Amino acid sequence: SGTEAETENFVHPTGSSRS
Repeated sequence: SGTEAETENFVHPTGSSRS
């Protein structure tokens, strides 16, 4: 969804429900 940063999904931001 969108995505702009380096990835915004690895371990911390990983998640679509809440995150």
